[PDB]
Amino acid sequence: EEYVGLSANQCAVPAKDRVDCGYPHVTPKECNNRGCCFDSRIPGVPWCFKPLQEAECTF
Repeated sequence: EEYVGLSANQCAVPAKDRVDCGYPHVTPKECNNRGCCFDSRIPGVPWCFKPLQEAECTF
């Protein structure tokens, strides 16, 4: 209800919540350019993953 991704909010997953966008040439710009979120923190997880299901209920 604002849309203004300035940080890695959308891409602020613990890695254990990655939906894996599934991309070949994923990068900190290309993966986020193709249409999704990128990450290189850990390979184990899907470097390129969907944007955390931004939500707010309580705490």
